[PDB]
Amino acid sequence: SLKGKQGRFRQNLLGKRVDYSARSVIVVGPEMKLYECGLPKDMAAELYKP
DNA sequence: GTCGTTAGTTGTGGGACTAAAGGATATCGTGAACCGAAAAATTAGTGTAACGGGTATCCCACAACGCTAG
Repeated sequence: SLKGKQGRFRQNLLGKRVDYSARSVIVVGPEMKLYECGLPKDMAAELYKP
């Protein structure tokens, strides 16, 4: 249980699944700024819920 | 001639092998018979109505005047 990629150290201590996280496909926004990103409304509403 | 030593194999054993998503499975073979355990179902037995004063509360209606004479 303590050994390997799926072991405790490398699966639950050195890297963790986290809250306030999301995932989606990426499209290109050419009219945006270098420090900007476009978040979908549902993703932002779920992430910023508190 | 014989015994311990050193280095170079040689065979054998233990330990590594991106990151992201997802994530459904199927799983044989049979020997008997009696006793004990507890969990469940079935059966057997008892019953009020108004009254006296006296007084606590409720709803429900009404009152809570005006004038004259000795």
